[PDB]
Amino acid sequence: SRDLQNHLLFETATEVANRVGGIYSVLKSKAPITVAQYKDHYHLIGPLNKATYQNEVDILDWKKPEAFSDEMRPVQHALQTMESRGVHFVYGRWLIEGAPKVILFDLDSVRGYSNEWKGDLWSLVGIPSPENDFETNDAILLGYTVAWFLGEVAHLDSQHAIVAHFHEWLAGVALPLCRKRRIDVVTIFTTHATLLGRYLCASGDFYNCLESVDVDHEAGRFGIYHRYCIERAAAHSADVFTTVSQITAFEAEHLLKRKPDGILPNGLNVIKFQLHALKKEKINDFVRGHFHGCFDFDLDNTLYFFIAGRYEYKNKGADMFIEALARLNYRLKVSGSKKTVVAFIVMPAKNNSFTVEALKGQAEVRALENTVHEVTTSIGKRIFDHAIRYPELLKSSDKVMLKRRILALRRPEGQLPPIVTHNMVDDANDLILNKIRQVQLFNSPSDRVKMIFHPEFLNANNPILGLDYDEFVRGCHLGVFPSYYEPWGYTPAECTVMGVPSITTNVSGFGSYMEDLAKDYGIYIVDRRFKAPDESVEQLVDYMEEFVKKTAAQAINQRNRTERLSDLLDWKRMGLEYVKARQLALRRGYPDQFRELVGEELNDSNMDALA
Amino acid sequence: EVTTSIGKRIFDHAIRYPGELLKSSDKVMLKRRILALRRPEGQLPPIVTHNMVDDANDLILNKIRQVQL
Amino acid sequence: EVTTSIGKRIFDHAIRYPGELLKSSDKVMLKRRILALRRPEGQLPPIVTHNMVDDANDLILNKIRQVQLFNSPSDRVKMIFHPEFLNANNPILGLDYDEFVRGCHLGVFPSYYEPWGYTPAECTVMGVPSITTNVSGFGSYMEDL
Ligand SMILES: OC[C@H]1O[C@H](O[C@H]2[C@H](O)[C@@H](O)[C@@H](O[C@H]3[C@H](O)[C@@H](O)[C@@H](O[C@H]4[C@H](O)[C@@H](O)[C@@H](O)O[C@@H]4CO)O[C@@H]3CO)O[C@@H]2CO)[C@H](O)[C@@H](O)[C@@H]1O
Ligand SMILES: OC[C@H]1O[C@H](O[C@H]2[C@H](O)[C@@H](O)[C@@H](O[C@H]3[C@H](O)[C@@H](O)[C@@H](O[C@H]4[C@H](O)[C@@H](O)[C@@H](O)O[C@@H]4CO)O[C@@H]3CO)O[C@@H]2CO)[C@H](O)[C@@H](O)[C@@H]1O
Repeated sequence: SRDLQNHLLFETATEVANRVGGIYSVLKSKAPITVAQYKDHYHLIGPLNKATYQNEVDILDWKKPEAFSDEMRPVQHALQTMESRGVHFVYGRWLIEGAPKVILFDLDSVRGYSNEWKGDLWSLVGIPSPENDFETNDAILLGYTVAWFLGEVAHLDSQHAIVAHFHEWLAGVALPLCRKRRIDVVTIFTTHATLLGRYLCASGDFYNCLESVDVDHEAGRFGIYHRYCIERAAAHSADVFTTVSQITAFEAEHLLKRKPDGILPNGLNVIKFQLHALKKEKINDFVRGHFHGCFDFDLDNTLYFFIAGRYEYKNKGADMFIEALARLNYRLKVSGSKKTVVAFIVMPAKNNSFTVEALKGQAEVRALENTVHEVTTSIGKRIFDHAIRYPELLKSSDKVMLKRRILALRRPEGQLPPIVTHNMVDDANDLILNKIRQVQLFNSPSDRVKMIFHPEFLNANNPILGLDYDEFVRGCHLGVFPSYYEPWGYTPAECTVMGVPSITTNVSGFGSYMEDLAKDYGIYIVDRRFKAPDESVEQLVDYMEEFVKKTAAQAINQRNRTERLSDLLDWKRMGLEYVKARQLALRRGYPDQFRELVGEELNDSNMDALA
Repeated sequence: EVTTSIGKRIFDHAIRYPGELLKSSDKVMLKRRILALRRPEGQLPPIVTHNMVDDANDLILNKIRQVQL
Repeated sequence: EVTTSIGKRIFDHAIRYPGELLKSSDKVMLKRRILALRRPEGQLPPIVTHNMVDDANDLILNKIRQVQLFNSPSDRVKMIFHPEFLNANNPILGLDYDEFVRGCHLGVFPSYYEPWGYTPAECTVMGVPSITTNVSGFGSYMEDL
């Protein structure tokens, strides 16, 4: 009979101290708020990565009597048992804000027990396991080791109730074992996507006919069956099953055959972020160097649109984006509009650094600034010296350098401002370039929406666009993330957090979530679940157009409105959902003792049901 | 202020490609600041910067008075 | 960041009147930034900064390979090859040529054929000690003063 009020927390994931996924970010940014609650009762467990762990972990000596409070002693004895038997790990602090404690199992040290295990898995959960699949071998090694570790703790610790949270299938194998071996931990499984989900949306339809596919057959079709099984197995053996977003919980329910008990939306460390004019000026400098020799539009009357993130052409809706811009370009010409949209695509691709062309633009426009500056301070000296001595200001010397620097801006006749800043390592086959070719946005003066593809991360130290992403983002006016497959979507959310209006969609997790909290707040939500592809694109252009019109006041209102939506996404608020999930795990594990702590039988069908 | 105004104008021109650069607005305020430097006729730049609490007796002033610098 | 945090704390204390000044928060991020500087064991600081489009054949690299100046700690002169013009706007050496030259201590221009050698000459005009030769034009010229 253990203590529910004073329990342990073990969070397991392949990403604990190695950025191999976006979960690394979730766990790292959730640390401070859970370490605040659990202090040293909380551990992250994960596979030791021998290449990186040394840069991220404050390696600790776990044997010193001091390394553990007396009550937390059981974990320490637990770990020794484990090393006795030949399992090698690293105990330490993960050097991130919050400095949570970490247990990093060495998958080589246990690789022997491999076969005994691929087998013991099949004979308690009929999960297959070919030997050519390293990720699943690694996922099985990890699974057995952690269940082991948790077994021990469950054994030696008898004061604390023990909850153990697993993220994503690669850390799922422990989950069946725990249920099978009646181990006295309460489990939770969070999936941040599904395998079928991803693989199905990797060609070019889903959200409609997803509720009618033969999962067993489709998994087979991708050579994914065993992985699929691990993912399902984990989803059913958990005491609480969850996903990051409403939309994913829909795909989960029908693809893994269990309706999630709840949603665990990803929050951020809002302080970590919290200017527009100041940063918009750096983007102005870039635009001038890029359209040098044919700068025919008013920056005071131009708007910066952007899309960013992993280069996933279809899934991130890079296609919808470019298309909609072509259609926004027509609408803008026909409407005879006075405004200009410069639209950046910041998505990294195989490249050979900056194009000689783009580098020149910036350098010549920099020499102009330099020369103008030198010339104006001269006038300064001369006007002043005149006024003080009391009783054409340009000498010819200055005229000459001025003239030279303006001549250098002239660009080859008929040559247009490039649609790309880098040397593409595949100009022929690149999905983005080809799409912007198909629609002929080539940056001619008639064209009211201009196009800039920047196939590389933004660093402030670049010759071209001297911004850090966080700087660039604030400098902009609207972020546009028309995603088709996107379980959460950090880039939209973080865009919002920095107080920049943004378009998402309702098949995005962050979209779906936002949809329950309209457009006045800086969040537009295109419908991809219900409207047809074309109606969708058109809705996008409607949103874009509407935004182009916004007057000074209409925009500066919206901006202030989104900047206040900010505090809704901090873990301080979102983290209460983890609490709902963990508690539900207790209520289901110790139904009787829970009634004693609460004062009745609260409902246990979902997390919202409880609270 | 006036010169940086000029700067903006020279740069904007240049960056756009394809004689009084001082507008009237700027000539007015220049002319005003120049006139406010005029000193009352026959007034010379003082030999001292402070109010002397004993102007007449002071050794230093009186000596430079005596040499009429 | 960490030091200005310290400043604020020392000042606030003082102004209020009437030992670890680094909180844990600040020790974590310091410790992380120090570890990210660790280099893969036995890795030495490269002799070249760029990707060579012909690494094997290059005369310069091959010569410094032949003299085995590989930047190991024992070595008392280090070797840095920068096969590109210097530009103030670079991620690596953020200097215009003229800046970089001024910041150095001694220019070395051991020319064999060189009817003038503007490079040494302009090195000297920026006030920097320099080694030329007597088969350099600028050298020869200097030798007569
Ligand atoms: O469930 C009832 C039992 O619960 C308590 O037992 C403890 C054991 O005393 C511990 O020894 C340990 O069991 C571990 C085991 O040590 C570990 O090696 C691993 O064993 C797996 C094996 O790796 C796998 O290949 C296969 O053969 O299955 C084995 C387990 O059957 O994992 C075990 C489970 O964690 O921890 C448990 C935790 O419950 C209680 O003390 C017992 O009396 C009781 O019967
Ligand atoms: O306006 C004059 C010209 O108009 C037409 O040229 C168009 C091309 O047809 C368009 O395809 C496009 O060209 C792009 C090109 O598509 C794009 O890949 C990129 O080229 C980069 C290259 O990726 C990079 O690796 C490196 O080599 O630098 C190149 C740029 O210097 O950007 C091009 C320019 O936007 O747009 C041009 C016009 O600008 C017509 O075909 C031409 O004959 C005519 O001169």
